[PDB]
Amino acid sequence: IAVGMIETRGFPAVVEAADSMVKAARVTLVGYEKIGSGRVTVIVRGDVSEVQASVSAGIEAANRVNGGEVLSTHIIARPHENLEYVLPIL
Amino acid sequence: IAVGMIETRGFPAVVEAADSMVKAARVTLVGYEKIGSGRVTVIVRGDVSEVQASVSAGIEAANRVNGGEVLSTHIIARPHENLEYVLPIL
Amino acid sequence: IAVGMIETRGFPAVVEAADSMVKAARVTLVGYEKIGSGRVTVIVRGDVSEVQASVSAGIEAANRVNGGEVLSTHIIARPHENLEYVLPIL
Amino acid sequence: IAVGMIETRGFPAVVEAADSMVKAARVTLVGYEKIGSGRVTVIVRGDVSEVQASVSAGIEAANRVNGGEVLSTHIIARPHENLEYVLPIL
Amino acid sequence: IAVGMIETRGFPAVVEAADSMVKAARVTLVGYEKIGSGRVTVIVRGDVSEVQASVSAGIEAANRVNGGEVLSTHIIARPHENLEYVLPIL
Amino acid sequence: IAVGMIETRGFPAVVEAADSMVKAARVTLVGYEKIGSGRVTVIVRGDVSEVQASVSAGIEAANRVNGGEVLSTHIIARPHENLEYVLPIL
Repeated sequence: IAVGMIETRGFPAVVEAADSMVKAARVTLVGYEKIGSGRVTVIVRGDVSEVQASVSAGIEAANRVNGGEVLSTHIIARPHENLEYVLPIL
Repeated sequence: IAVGMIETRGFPAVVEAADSMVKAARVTLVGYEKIGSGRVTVIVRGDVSEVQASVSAGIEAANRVNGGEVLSTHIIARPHENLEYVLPIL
Repeated sequence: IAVGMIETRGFPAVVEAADSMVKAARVTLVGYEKIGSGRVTVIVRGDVSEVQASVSAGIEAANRVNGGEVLSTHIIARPHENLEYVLPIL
Repeated sequence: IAVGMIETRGFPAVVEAADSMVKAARVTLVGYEKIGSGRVTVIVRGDVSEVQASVSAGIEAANRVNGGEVLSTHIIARPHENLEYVLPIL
Repeated sequence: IAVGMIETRGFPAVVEAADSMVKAARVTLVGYEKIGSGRVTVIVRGDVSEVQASVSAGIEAANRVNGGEVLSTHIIARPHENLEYVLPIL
Repeated sequence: IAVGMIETRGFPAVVEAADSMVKAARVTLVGYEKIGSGRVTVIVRGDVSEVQASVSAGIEAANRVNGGEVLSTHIIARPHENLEYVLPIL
């Protein structure tokens, strides 16, 4: 199933992105990843058109957070199931 | 229920924010998150108007801490319960 | 067996690299390593010519990720089995 | 009970602060927190006037450490007990 | 027994150093240490002249890795056994 | 008992400091602490005059490590036993 992710610098902005993503389309929040250097990603799963709508809303909400910084965003439509048991996206 | 969060650079300032937030309104401190790079967030839950009063007081106290730096602050009024079992806000 | 790895700055770009690598050749994703400072590597195993095709595709996909940054890439054709029980490449 | 904390950049300077704090007043060292980026805090508890005397001595000792850097210092006199079970200050 | 170590910035370059070290002399890879800030070290043990040959080959291979950076290298010929149970070199 | 500590930037240089300290006086290596940002400390215990001799030798050896950087050094002669059960110096 399709995967969407928004990476911010800072925790409060990632939470806003995570809230705005789930409220914007039929997606479920499945993942929260921390890789250091203040870089934090939230991950959603769903239909690709729904994930597109969630990520769109997630980005513009996280941008408006006080001291919020979006670092990177990305969507994959049909990720290989090999990723699912190696990377924390589910 | 509503969520409020203040992210500082440095530990002592996050503790002051956490103390000033709980003392400023009917909220309960539920979370302390560390994402690296000296970035640390404390999280409170309560009624949105109470969370607004706590966050307001939390910010101006943390700012007055010696070597204190507030990085980002944010309030969500009715976060989706999907966040609660993925992100450490409860 | 041959090992290929792509290191990015940021999580979403590493996931794209990991997806693009597995979809580009007969390789299996075996590893995801985090060393701090936003530096994250995904690792694939397979035949050397297949790993070359995967890494090639992995790099140009990760480069096109919004806010994606490839830091370092490398392929070893017949790594010593001593590495396999010390480093997380399998 | 009152809480005092000194955050340094570097480990040896935090240990000197921790030693100088306990030797300067009736306080007990209860906490050592690491938040990344070389930022490290030691925490003492006691009477507020005692904590003031400890923190005063802690700061000027840590400053004289070779390559020592104090980042932030702070004292709370009667922190809310809500903090005690969320933050590592006891 | 003698210890050799190469520290790189980045994971793929440390793996190349680790592979090139074991393939260059009678040494065994025993250690992989992560200290943050992208700084990563691989450690080999063996005869000092063998460790010298491995480290020599490890360095020039890691240097040729795409985006590879060697930060620090060092050899000790007869380290004290006190180190062995405190530091992860065995 | 007296405590001595040398903090370096990088792992190989901390190991050299740890080896040079134990070989320079009647001290025992007891601790290895990692606080992020490449900052790493080794800690020795012993008589204060012995710790002085070890730290002296530890510093000039770590300085001569290829890419070695000493960040901070410090000695306490009679640290309070309160530190021993809060900080990893024993």
